[PDB]
Amino acid sequence: QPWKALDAEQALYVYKRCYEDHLPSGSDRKTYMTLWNAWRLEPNDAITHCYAKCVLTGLQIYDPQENAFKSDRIPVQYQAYKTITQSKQKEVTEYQKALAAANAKSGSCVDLYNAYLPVHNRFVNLSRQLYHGTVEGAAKIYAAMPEIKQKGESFHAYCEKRAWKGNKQSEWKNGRRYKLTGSPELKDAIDCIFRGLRYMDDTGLKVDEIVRDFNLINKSELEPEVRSVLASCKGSEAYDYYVCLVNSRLKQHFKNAFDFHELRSADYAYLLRKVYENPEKVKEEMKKLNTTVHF
Ligand SMILES: CCCCC/C=C\C\C=C/C=C/C=C/C[C@@H](O)CCCC(=O)O
Repeated sequence: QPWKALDAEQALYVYKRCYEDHLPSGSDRKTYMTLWNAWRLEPNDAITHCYAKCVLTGLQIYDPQENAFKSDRIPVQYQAYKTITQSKQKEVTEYQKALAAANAKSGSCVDLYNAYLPVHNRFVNLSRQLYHGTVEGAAKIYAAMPEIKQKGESFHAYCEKRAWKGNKQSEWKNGRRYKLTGSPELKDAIDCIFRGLRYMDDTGLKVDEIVRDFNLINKSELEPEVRSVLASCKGSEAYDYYVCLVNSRLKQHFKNAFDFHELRSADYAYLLRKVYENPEKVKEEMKKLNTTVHF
């Protein structure tokens, strides 16, 4: 439309969300994480198969609507960061071509895993350069592109910095609160945050993502109320939904869910080993990072 390359934060989001959605719980967690951290598509079972599908989909190498590997996106991803990665054009073309040969078949987890596996085995190092899959390589991207939300920085803090960048004092100067002012700066900050938390994207509202945040604070029973509050909200801007949630019977639960996501948005590894404890613990953890917490 044309296709837009993914930055380091966008790639990190894909990796961490796929870990969250595919890592097993219990003793098996460490085993899979050790292999996947090393970029090994092992073991050869359904857990890894669907993890692979998740990452291919998130990096937009696989398109689920077309059920197709999108070979021509690889050179686009390369071109966007080539001065930083120093990846070789010859190898990029070879990677593109290997993807063009790949057969998605049904698009099932195993079909995509089987098709992608030899491509991965051949081009793993290049793929980690192109898609910001090394700590050192990603660091170069953040250093060259200060406009990307950094690791350790919450979306709320990143967005605050860009919403209040003039003479007017930030509404969150003493710490972020839930005061509803309807100011242009607050509306901007909230739009930036909703997009950063994947509550909204270019296709609009993601009701399921907001529900996920309530599930993550152990409030699964509130799902129908979360859906109802969003559904009855007049207006379709991020700020409108935020106002609807804050002014509803869900108020305190939303604050807890949104605050927990602030923490998680600063530390993309947070859930990958820790679970939700309580609001006071969240606040203490946020003090260690670049967040909008009260000190
Ligand atoms: C490039 C397409 C790969 C599709 C195959 C599916 C998964 C690849 C395997 C493992 C991925 C592990 C991702 C770990 C995240 C890590 O690489 C992020 C490093 C950057 C950072 O931590 O700052």
